[PDB]
Amino acid sequence: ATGQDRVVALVDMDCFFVQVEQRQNPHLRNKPCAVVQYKSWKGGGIIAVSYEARAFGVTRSMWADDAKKLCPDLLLAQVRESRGKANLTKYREASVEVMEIMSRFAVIERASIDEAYVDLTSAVQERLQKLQGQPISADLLPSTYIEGLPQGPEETVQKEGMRKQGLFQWLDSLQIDNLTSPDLQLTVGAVIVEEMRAAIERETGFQCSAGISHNKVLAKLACGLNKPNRQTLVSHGSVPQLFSQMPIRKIRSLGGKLGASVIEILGIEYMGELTQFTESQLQSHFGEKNGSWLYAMCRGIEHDPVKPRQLPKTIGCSKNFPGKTALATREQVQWWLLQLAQELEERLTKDRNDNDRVATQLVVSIRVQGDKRLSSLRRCCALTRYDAHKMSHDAFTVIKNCNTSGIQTEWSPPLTMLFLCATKFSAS
DNA sequence: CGGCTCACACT
DNA sequence: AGTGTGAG
Ligand SMILES: Nc1ccn([C@H]2C[C@H](O)[C@@H](COP(=O)(O)NP(=O)(O)OP(=O)(O)O)O2)c(=O)n1
Ligand SMILES: [Mg+2]
Ligand SMILES: [Mg+2]
Repeated sequence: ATGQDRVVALVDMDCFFVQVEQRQNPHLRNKPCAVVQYKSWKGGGIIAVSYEARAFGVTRSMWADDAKKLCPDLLLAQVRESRGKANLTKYREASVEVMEIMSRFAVIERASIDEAYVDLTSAVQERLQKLQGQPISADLLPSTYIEGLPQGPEETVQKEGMRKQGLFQWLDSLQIDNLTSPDLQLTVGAVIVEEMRAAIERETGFQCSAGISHNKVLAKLACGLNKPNRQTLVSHGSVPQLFSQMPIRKIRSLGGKLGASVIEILGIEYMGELTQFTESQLQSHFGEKNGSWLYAMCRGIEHDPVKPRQLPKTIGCSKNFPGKTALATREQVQWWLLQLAQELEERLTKDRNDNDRVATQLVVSIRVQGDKRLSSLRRCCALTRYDAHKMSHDAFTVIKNCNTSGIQTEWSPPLTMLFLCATKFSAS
């Protein structure tokens, strides 16, 4: 079991929110640009950054005023604001454009607003059959990188030169006659991804990057290797060298506490080092599921299927009221619950029309001042009507007990966060 | 005051 | 049903 059974691709839009703004606002194109929200506080928080802007060191989770210091000419596009909160509708709609195009080629799993996993196994089989021993031209893979290539013995000075040489080595090595071979399958998968990315760009004007491999983790990792506007094929064989110097945190789901735990407990830095441990050893340290996943993953093997899901399982609205802005009155809490409910209602109504389904559960989450937990309390009630007033009213009923204060016209402790989430969808 | 938004494991 | 982790 070499985990070479599937052909999986992860496609991620390059600086997605920026591209959406750049398409709509042509003046932003091919310039250091960022997308920000909530301009009032420090010029707004940057949530997307063009590659021209990244050259100046501008990053996500950076204040616009600070970004300006690094990049004086940085152009900014503001996230739409509705009812006192950021509205992401344009980006969701832009996302739908991309997802629908991708869906034409194969079943997709919407991993995020700007990326999706594709299981191309079946599509590859069909493509392999359509061409009988047809040699795969380099022209079919104009933006493809083969990780780990070129290897061995002035063209390579340029990145395009390196890409070509690597591709040539790979293609020269490829034997068409073996329809079964995983490398061949990955290659054909890459050809389809080229087509998928060309279609996306032609039809949306959005550029994207892609990773092609035998699983989701490798595909996602591969995608990031040659961003932007490029796709990378990571073969099973490329894994040992790739993982040998690959920081553990870089593997998906290893970015947080578990990753640090793996590093600290095992005293290792790289993904490859995990191979020297028995599955039982890994299981003992990190649990049954994690241990087995780690044992297989460090060998480039993962079995997490590409879920056939294009739609979010939940629709959520929330707002932060940090520090001084915390809501300390009942009226204040009710008004904000209403604003969140109103946006939620609009999105829910659209969802029902577009997707033939209804949310049956309303989830309410709040944060009181002095908690470092993202959520202080979680509570749920039935969502029976797509009405903002009822939903906000119900949400308030569910969380009204949290209010310590006797006066009751005041709210204590003050709420630093309000969250409304529609869940438990059903067909209709 | 890196904000808003999802998915999912564990209990 | 609720809490926490991880991600984008
Ligand atoms: N913390 C984050 C991460 C992403 N996003 C949004 C903005 C991003 O443009 C979009 C996609 O996330 P992302 O793929 O990780 N980064 P982005 O697409 O902007 O650039 P790339 O590095 O992928 O090329 O989700 C966000 O709002 N908050
Ligand atoms: Mg992206
Ligand atoms: Mg992404």
